[PDB]
Amino acid sequence: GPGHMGSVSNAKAPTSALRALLEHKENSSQNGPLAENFACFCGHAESNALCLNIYFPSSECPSKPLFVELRCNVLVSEAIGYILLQYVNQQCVPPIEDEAQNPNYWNLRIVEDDGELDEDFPALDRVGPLCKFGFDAFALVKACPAQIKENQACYPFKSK
Repeated sequence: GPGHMGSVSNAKAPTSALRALLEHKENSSQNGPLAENFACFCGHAESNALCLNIYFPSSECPSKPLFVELRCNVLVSEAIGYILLQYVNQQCVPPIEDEAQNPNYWNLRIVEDDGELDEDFPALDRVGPLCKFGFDAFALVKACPAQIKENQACYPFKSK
């Protein structure tokens, strides 16, 4: 009650620990339930993963890029795969059609520090690992039937 005034005891305490969390518990981390379905390739447990930033062509807010991690052994497919996780995990950013989930539908394009977009060359994609460049920044480029067939014909998507 307000009558008590103050909420601190004069109990003896040579060493503090109230401010910090007490151990006495195993220190470990667990992957999200949906993370295993998609994030399993996002190197969740791998702290050596590669961070990534995405700048959409329409990115009206270059200050809000996609923040995800990817393994050097998996494929870029994880990049867009997180999109489903991001929608439910943060309940933000308008949703994207699932049928468009297929990484083959969207392509990643390399960009310069100036934010310039290179349409003259594609960026990895389901065809290989993203960290191949070691950079944590990219932009999405249109992958019309022309590019879809090449990437799809090179690395077809697993059914079911």
